[PDB]
Amino acid sequence: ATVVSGQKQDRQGGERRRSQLDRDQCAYCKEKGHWAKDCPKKPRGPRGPRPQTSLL
RNA sequence: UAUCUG
Ligand SMILES: [Zn+2]
Repeated sequence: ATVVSGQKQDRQGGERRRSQLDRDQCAYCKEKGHWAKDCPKKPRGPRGPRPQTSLL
């Protein structure tokens, strides 16, 4: 078998403004001062283990 | 009630 806990959802997403994403803001928490790559909320990356080498 | 799109 294979399951973690029910759940049965999935979505990519489209239309979605990038707010006032400042050149010195965070595109993760939405903070200002640190970058997403420097987001203090980021535990460890990369995130999303998807072995799909077909897109380029 | 699962945020790196810059
Ligand atoms: Zn952040």
